Amino acid sequence: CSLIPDYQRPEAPVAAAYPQGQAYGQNTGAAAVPAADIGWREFFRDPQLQQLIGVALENNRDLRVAALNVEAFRAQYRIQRADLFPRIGVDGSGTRQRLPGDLSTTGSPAISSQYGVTLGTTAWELDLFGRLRSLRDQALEQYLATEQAQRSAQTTLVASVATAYLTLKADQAQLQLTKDTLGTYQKSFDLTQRSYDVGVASALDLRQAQTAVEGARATLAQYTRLVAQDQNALVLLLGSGIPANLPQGLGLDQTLLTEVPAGLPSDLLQRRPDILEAEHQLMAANASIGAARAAFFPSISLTANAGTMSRQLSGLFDAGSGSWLFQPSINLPIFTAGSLRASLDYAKIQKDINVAQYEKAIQTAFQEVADGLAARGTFTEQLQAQRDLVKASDEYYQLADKLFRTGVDNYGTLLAAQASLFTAQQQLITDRLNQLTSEVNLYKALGGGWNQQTV
Amino acid sequence: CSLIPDYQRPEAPVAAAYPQGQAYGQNTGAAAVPAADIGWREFFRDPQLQQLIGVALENNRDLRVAALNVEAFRAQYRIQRADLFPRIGVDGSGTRQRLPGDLSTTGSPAISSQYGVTLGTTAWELDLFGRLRSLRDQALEQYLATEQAQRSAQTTLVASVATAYLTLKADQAQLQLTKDTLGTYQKSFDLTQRSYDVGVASALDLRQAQTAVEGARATLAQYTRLVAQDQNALVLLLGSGIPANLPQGLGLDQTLLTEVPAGLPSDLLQRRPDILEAEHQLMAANASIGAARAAFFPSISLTANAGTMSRQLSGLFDAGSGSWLFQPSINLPIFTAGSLRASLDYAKIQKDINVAQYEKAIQTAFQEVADGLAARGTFTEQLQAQRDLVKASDEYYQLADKLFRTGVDNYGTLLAAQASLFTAQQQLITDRLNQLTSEVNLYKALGGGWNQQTV
Amino acid sequence: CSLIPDYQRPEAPVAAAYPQGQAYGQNTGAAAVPAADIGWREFFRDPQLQQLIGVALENNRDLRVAALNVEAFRAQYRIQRADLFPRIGVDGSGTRQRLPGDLSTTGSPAISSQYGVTLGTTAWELDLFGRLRSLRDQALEQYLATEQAQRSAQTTLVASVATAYLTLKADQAQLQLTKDTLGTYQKSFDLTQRSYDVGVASALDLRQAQTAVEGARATLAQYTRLVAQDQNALVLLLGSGIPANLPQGLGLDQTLLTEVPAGLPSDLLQRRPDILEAEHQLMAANASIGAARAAFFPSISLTANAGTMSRQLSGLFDAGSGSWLFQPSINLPIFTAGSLRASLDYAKIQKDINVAQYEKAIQTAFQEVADGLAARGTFTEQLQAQRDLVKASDEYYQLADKLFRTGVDNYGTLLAAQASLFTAQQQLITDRLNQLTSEVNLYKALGGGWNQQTV
Ligand SMILES: CCCCCCCCO[C@@H]1O[C@H](CO)[C@@H](O)[C@H](O)[C@H]1O
Ligand SMILES: CCCCCCCCO[C@@H]1O[C@H](CO)[C@@H](O)[C@H](O)[C@H]1O
Ligand SMILES: CCCCCCCCO[C@@H]1O[C@H](CO)[C@@H](O)[C@H](O)[C@H]1O
Ligand SMILES: CCCCCCCCO[C@@H]1O[C@H](CO)[C@@H](O)[C@H](O)[C@H]1O
Ligand SMILES: CCCCCCCCO[C@@H]1O[C@H](CO)[C@@H](O)[C@H](O)[C@H]1O
Ligand SMILES: CCCCCCCCO[C@@H]1O[C@H](CO)[C@@H](O)[C@H](O)[C@H]1O
Repeated sequence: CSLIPDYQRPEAPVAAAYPQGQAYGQNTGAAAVPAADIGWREFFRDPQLQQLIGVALENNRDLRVAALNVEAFRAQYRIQRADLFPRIGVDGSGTRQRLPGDLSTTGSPAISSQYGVTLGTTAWELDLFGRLRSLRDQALEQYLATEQAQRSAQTTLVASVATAYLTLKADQAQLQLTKDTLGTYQKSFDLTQRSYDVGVASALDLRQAQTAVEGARATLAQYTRLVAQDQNALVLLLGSGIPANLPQGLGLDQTLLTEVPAGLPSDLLQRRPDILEAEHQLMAANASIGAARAAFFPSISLTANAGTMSRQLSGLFDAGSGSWLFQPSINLPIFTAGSLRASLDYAKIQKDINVAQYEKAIQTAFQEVADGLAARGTFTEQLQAQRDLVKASDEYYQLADKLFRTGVDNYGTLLAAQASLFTAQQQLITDRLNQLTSEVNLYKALGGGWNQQTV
Repeated sequence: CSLIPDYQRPEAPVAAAYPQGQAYGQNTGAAAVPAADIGWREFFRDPQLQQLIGVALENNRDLRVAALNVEAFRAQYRIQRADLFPRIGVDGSGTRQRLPGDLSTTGSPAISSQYGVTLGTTAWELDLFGRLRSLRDQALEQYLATEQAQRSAQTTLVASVATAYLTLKADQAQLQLTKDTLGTYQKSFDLTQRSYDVGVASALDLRQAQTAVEGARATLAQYTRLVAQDQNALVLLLGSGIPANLPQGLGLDQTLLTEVPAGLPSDLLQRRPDILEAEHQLMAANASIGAARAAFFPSISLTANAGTMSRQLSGLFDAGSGSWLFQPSINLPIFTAGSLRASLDYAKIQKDINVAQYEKAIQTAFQEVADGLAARGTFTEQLQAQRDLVKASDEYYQLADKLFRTGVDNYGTLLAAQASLFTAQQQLITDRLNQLTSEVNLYKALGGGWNQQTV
Repeated sequence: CSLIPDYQRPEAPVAAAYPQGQAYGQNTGAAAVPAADIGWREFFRDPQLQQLIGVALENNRDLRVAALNVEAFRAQYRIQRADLFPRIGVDGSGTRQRLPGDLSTTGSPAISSQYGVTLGTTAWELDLFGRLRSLRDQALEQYLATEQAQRSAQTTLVASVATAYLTLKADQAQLQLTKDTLGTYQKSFDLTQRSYDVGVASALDLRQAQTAVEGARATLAQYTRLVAQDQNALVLLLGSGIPANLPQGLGLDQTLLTEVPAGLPSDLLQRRPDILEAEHQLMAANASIGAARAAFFPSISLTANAGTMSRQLSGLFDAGSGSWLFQPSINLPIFTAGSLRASLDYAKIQKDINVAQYEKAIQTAFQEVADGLAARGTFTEQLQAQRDLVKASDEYYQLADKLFRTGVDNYGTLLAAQASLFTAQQQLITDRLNQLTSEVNLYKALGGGWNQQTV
């Protein structure tokens, strides 16, 4: 039999729909092709990024450990499943003992002997009330949870590799922008030095140009270091070296991702890996509850063997030395100071803990997807405003430069316009990077890229 | 008996008083009503924040798991306490075996049988030297440590909910400030466009106003996203949806907290939950030391039953088939290659580890409270200086605007004054948020809000 | 015998040499004195920092726990090593039972008794196929891994203490710079107030000076708090109070560290502690594999004792009551539904997990050392550019001040120059701190300071 209680999946303690407001667009509703089914080969349009994600999937050591844990829990489940059948082996027993007079069968001190070679099982637990079967089902649910954990680990690895790639590309763009601005500042400083050496353009302008040049140089060194360290982080995430014949990657100013649907919050209960991991852990706790109650009921043991026995060692395997033993045992606990009841309470408490953790996983998934949706709703406006800011700063800088080539305006306003333009372009690169990272993390939260191609 | 060593609480490896310096006010000394006794209903003056903290206490899943762990460790302690009494059950045993001639009692191959149904205990460990009792005391101290951990978890949850609430309110204030500044910039840009279309006010001023407008727009989008995500984080911390009929909350510019006394560092040894958790873990290690030494002394086992026995199955429960078994056993370890000594060394080492962890908990509490006191000592001056900076920036902006409505000054100085005022107000909001968060974290470090009302 | 497989250290899945590029200098190659052998007494030139690192090594509680874990794992290994030898003890057994007629030797209900006091071993497992020896070797490798973990913990503690010291010193430098700039701003504001009260210098300049003063005041309060909290963090890392008679420390503008060689990436396989920890864990998993396969082969048990036995209690220790028991047992598993095979699969999977974790430790070490090398290659240029920026800002500020003491220029340009100089000096202090922290972390990654003096 089985004393495992019925499993009822708890209600999702989240809102029926994703949040709405000044930062959220209209709820799209139920999705035909959910986010978890959109393969990462189609979500990420950059072919070099796709090849890097493949190299990471095949070489990342953390994902390797996450995949091997599934094998380990499968082996543990197979052990627990084997625990049901009798362990049949060959038992070779010998006994030789001296007994005093009052204990020996002859009345005087005597040396008795007894030898046996038998085949059979010792203390086999007949699982009549489903204790070992409940433990086996618990192990099976823990294995399924480990499999879901491996899927979640793959989604996390894909998201992290994409984030590292985009961060390296953004820092390379920043480094190139700093190169260009430093070259412009150095050209301007050389012209101002030529002017200063012939009495024109006071030291003030020369010192101003020198400050600009040195600031650009420091930023150049900083961004060089950042690019090198981003490459290091990408190599670490890949688990292997960067291939030499990578395809041509797409720039930040291009469409890098396919817009992924949000779906309903109920899609997380069936599509997000860690939620299913928590659910399988809950079902494992349920099976453990079953195993714990199986302890109140009678336990049945069987010791059964057949073979040869003799008083002499020379009498072993002789005709007529055959023997067999059949020993059933039934035990029924009557008084366990509170012990079985406390164990059952512990099992119930563990199931409640898994319920709470499953509910919190649902809530965390909801929060992360809602943050991703807020990012999707606001980053378009923020990037458009930053585009317009960079454009207007460029127009202002061009007007100041045209009013400076004519004696109209001075050098300080021109340098201020240059600095504002540089900072605006930096912030534009940063906002692009943040938008892309937010979309990648939303893709990971909705279901990730467990599938390579769209199913 | 009991071989558990005496417990002596280690001296607090911290200073007798909290640090003093340019950032710390005068030490208040011993507090009449300590910080841990001040309820969170009285520490937090915002009624909406109080209702949110209540909803979080009743719905947060992490606190639910922390409370269920106390139940689980209570069940484990009850199991260990039950382990002391004999496990009395009904044993039904059967035996049927064929023996060869030289081993059977008849001289020829014979099939012997034996059946019994008895009531009693098997291998009951008479806890004469306090091994099981020491294990039970270890389980009890671990349960008390779990209870202290639940209290610490509640304090952490209260602090986190308050921090999320204050962060959401501060970002909403930032969003409103950005709305106002963007409206001002748009009005100014429209006036400058009207002027530019009639020959007055050169393109330079128009491009300047456009840059200001676009920057304000980007900041607006950013703060909208931040407010949405802060609401998401608050909802996650609550474990439930935000109620609709919440009371009227207080603004950041109002008195939100009651100033909490610092007390002496010795108050942490009796009022902070995680320190008591570490202390209970240490006492559990002490009881484990007792259980480990109980192994060198003689162990006593008892197998005692009474019931019916027979050679035939039909002879069971017949008159005259009564039987009883009394089997005492005493074992004394003589030679254990180093095994018992190494186990005792392991127990002593575990107690030393718990001592070190208790001392480090004390030190961490001291460091956190000292950081909170430095924040209390410096944030008043910083906020006053920021108030005066915002005031002087407003005066400068008004003077520039009055010198711009008259042809006196130009547009660039006015826009620079506006930008400085906006940044000063942003920094004022940020400093208010940081002061409030520091005070909340100091309240959590001193003892938290385990009590709802002041005891 | 021993069924443990051969151990082959996996190839390092990292590049043969450290990365090269615009941020990396030329690879130095194999180092005569590797980084791990350079003692921290010689790496850190600040004598006060050396004394603080010593106080931390002697008083930090985390390092104390890391050292006690080595003792605990040594005790566990000693237990596993003791498990090989027979446990010889004194067994005192008594038996008194009533048997019915059909089971007693007299044909009628009879009370039989039997007492014995013997010395010997019970169920001693003759480790013929190396199961207990494999478990002992696994425990030994886990102990060696714990020792390597203690070494890694010491390196981490040294790096953290150095980082805290340098951060406190940098924030103190920032606080002094803010003091000086605030004093200058207050002097200028007092002069501007004197001027304004006599009709000279319009309110605009007065409000400008007031804004500067208030900003400097707020920054002063902030840096005071930061210095106090850095001192708190240093005290926490030390595990004890700061000594009063510390030696004279060196300033940030001095040479604080000795340039440490990078060596080859192959040096990490023999010099970095956590990599050796992972390797010892892998060898422990190998020994566990050996123990798991030892289960397929015959197990041998021995129950052997000698002492006195009698039917009466008065017959104990009487002449002629001597007795001895020799009971060998041999078991050979024949049918284990998949159980032994699944356990062996689990052992192999655990060894593969340890292989993957060892490889990932190697990769992480490579990434951290490469980041340190990029920092070493770029921070010199960045600090030189920041030096030149501070110098040019000082020259520009002096020119503006000389053009302001003469009626030439106004107050706004002078204040802007002052603000730029202050920010440049702040960034210089920050860049110095970051360079020093990067070099300290590179020293920790290459091998740390496990040795006090250079070996
Ligand atoms: C011979 C049958 C004796 C059964 C005695 C059961 C003693 C009470 O044990 C009960 O067993 C249940 C399992 O079905 C548990 O779920 C209950 O919580 C527990 O109280
Ligand atoms: C020789 C002892 C005979 C059995 C008497 C043991 C009585 C133990 O009493 C036990 O106390 C616990 C709480 O204290 C309860 O939870 C248990 O239900 C109860 O059995
Ligand atoms: C019959 C009594 C025999 C007792 C032999 C004890 C062997 C030495 O064992 C001792 O036991 C102590 C427990 O009291 C431990 O605390 C000691 O550290 C341990 O060395
Ligand atoms: C058949 C074996 C008879 C017993 C002899 C076993 C001797 C084991 O010697 C053991 O070595 C350990 C360290 O090596 C010590 O810590 C133990 O105190 C010591 O008993
Ligand atoms: C009496 C000897 C019987 C040995 C039967 C071994 C059954 C197969 O067991 C084998 O044992 C090996 C250990 O050497 C393992 O490494 C193998 O993977 C396992 O398949
Ligand atoms: C009374 C039962 C007699 C023994 C028959 C038990 C048959 C169990 O079959 C087992 O199934 C497993 C997978 O399902 C396999 O891995 C095992 O190799 C196999 O032994």
